[PDB]
Amino acid sequence: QGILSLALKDKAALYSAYMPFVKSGGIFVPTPKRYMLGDEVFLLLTLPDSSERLPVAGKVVWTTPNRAAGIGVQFPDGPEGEAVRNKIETLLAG
Repeated sequence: QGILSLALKDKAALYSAYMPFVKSGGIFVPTPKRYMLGDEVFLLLTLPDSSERLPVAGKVVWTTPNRAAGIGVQFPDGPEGEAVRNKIETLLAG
């Protein structure tokens, strides 16, 4: 249930969150909620320095019972997933 929010203040935050090694792209999301592997998560994602919030229809791929409690969210395959992927990558390009 519910929206899971992620707002990333800067490129360092992005860089640490981003899980490039995930097929389709993925992201680490802090949360103390309790999720199970293969759940569907609705992610609203804010990118450093954007004025837009990016809805992501993600899947739980990893749980983490510094470094905070949360979840590894895999990007959906397809256009919508690629779009996200590309905005990140483009931000981190360099």
